Amino acid sequence: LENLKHIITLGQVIHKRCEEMKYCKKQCRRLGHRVLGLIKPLEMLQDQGKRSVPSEKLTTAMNRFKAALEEANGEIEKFSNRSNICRFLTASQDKILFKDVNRKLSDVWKELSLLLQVEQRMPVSPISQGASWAQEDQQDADEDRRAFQMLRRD
Repeated sequence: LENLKHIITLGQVIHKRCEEMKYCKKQCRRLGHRVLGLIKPLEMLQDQGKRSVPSEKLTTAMNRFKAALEEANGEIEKFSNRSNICRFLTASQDKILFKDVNRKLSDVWKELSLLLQVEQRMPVSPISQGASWAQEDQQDADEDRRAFQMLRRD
């Protein structure tokens, strides 16, 4: 739970920072809104889930989680500077802003949720949050870089 408060809170920041992102908001907004969805179920477990023993594995997941977040938050933060975005799109740093995160951040929930199902016995679904972040991230990536180029920042 020690990490949960860091993940949930960060889930709000990653969401607040992305919500206020001056660039690539399309994907950014998703990262946070999607991230929030990952912290959402926890809110029912960690907050009102009646107890929650953070085993060595559980904490390790939430650890990877809280850390994985810093990636999204860091990616959204490092991208906050338009100078970085404009130079990342045309240059294509990684083809997608927080793709590596949706990729790492995702696996975390897979290990965090699957662990919780054991430690807390809480029923979970295949990332109900919608692990399609990557599919939309790239769709918005190739579209973003190609959008801001000459198309109005929709």
